[PDB]
Amino acid sequence: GNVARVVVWEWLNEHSRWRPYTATVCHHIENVLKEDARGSVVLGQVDAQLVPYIIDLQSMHQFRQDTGTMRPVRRNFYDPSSAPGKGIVWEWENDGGAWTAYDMDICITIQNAYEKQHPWLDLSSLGFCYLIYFNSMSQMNRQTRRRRRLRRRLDLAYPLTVGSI
Ligand SMILES: Nc1ncnc2c1ncn2[C@@H]1O[C@H](COP(=O)(O)OP(=O)(O)OP(=O)(O)O)[C@@H](O)[C@H]1O
Repeated sequence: GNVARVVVWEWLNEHSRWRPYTATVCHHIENVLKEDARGSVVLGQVDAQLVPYIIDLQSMHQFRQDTGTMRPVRRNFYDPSSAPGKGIVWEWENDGGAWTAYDMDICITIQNAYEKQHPWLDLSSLGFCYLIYFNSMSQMNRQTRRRRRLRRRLDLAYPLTVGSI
């Protein structure tokens, strides 16, 4: 039998959290992997801001060209009914005015709460002292009460592949 699953490539950050690459980058990574299992993904070819980084598919690590520092990467899978299967992305605004995507597990949970018409979502069970309020469209830190704008966009869907069973 065949089952469909959404591919989300993730890289491990300094806070030990798996961060998603954007859908555009994930399609490029999958295309390189389909050509060669031990290839190198030059992320600068698809996103100028990621010009320092290369994904070494042989070792499954992202490395910075100028420093040699390595970060583990993973070809993760999510359900096709989840946000990345359609291209839905939830993002929060930093002090500088830039928008950052939530970690994929949190993005999926926010979208699931939003479509079930829940007024809010407490992320404390996931290990995050924050509340997402949908009527005001803002995130609030539970301990300090600081608010940040949030938004949803319809970007590109992440790659979707078949798993054989
Ligand atoms: N793919 C990526 N997308 C976005 N930010 C990234 C990516 N890879 C790493 N970063 C971030 O870049 C910053 C610097 O880490 P990087 O892996 O580039 O090099 P480094 O050698 O660890 O840097 P340094 O030791 O000088 O801080 C960190 O905040 C890290 O989370």
